[PDB]
Amino acid sequence: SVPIRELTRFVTLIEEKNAILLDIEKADSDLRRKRIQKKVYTKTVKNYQNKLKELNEESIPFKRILMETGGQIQSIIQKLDFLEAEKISVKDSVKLLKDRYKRGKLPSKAAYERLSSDMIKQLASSQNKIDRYINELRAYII
Repeated sequence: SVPIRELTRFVTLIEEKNAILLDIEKADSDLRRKRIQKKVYTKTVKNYQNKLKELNEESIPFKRILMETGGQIQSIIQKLDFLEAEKISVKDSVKLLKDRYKRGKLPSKAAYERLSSDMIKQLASSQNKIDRYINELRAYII
C-alpha cells in the first residue's frame, strides 16, 4: 500500500537534503567568485557533508519501508536518487569545461558556448525534475 507514517517523515527529510545540496552549490559559487576564504569553504562544505551523511543515515529505515512498497513511490525515489547524482555529474562537467576552455584546449568559442549553455540547461532540467518529484511525494500528504 502506501505507508503514510514513513512517507510523512521522508518528505521532510528529502526537502532538507535538497536544501543543503543547494547550499553546497552556493558555497561552490562563492568560492569561484572568490567571495569567501577557502578556509571557510572547506570548513563549511565538510560541515554540510556531515549533515547530509547524518540525514541520509536517518532516512534509511523510512526509505527502505517506502521502496519495499514497489509501484509508483519506489519509482519516484529511484528517480530522485538518479537525478541527484546526475546534477552532481553536470556540476563537475561544467567546472572541467571551464578549465579546458581557459587553457585554450577547446575547438572554438562557438563550441564552448553551445556546450556550456547545454550544461546550464541540464542543471535547471535536473533540479526541475527533483522539485517535481518531491512535490509528487508531498501530494500524498497535503
